[PDB]
Amino acid sequence: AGMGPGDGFTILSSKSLVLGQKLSLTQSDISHIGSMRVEGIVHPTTAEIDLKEDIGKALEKAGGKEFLETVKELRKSQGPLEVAEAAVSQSSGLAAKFVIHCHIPQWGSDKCEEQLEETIKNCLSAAEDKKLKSVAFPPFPSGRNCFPKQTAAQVTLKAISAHFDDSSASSLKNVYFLLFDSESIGIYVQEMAKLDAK
Repeated sequence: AGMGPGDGFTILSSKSLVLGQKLSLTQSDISHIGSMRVEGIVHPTTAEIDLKEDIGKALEKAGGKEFLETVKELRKSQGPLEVAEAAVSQSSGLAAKFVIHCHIPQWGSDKCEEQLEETIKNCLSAAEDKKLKSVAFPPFPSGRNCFPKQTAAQVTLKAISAHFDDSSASSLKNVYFLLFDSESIGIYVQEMAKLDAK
């Protein structure tokens, strides 16, 4: 019995952290981001807050004129985004309430692993600041000389645990990792196995 948060999403494997947050690896149809029953969606992007990759295009297609307008206004009012910075836009055409845009660091840059850790912590901070109960992280960008999958998964899971160890009041109860690639899924499975969970 395959089940998950909205049509297009299936939970593959989950781990429950000591203070009760649930991390769930989720088989995902990114084109169904509009149906996703998760309150916040992370949009990994650049300083310019551009709409590339499956997530950017799915948010663009679901959002319409209202979304293009909200991103344009956010660029004017808060942009450009600094490295590891997160900024929020009210959703258009989604079950989610907000899109959490973040400027992810480039692999090979000075302390990029620590900056990825800060990025993930800033996303969680942006979600909690809207009192969101759940947040979804889409696939990490995979262009030229991008972060190795094992490193990105290790760092993200470390950041998440650390954030929740440092809070006793965060509204977030569920974190989903949206994945569809068999190798990416295996990597998250291997990395989650090492956590203090269930």
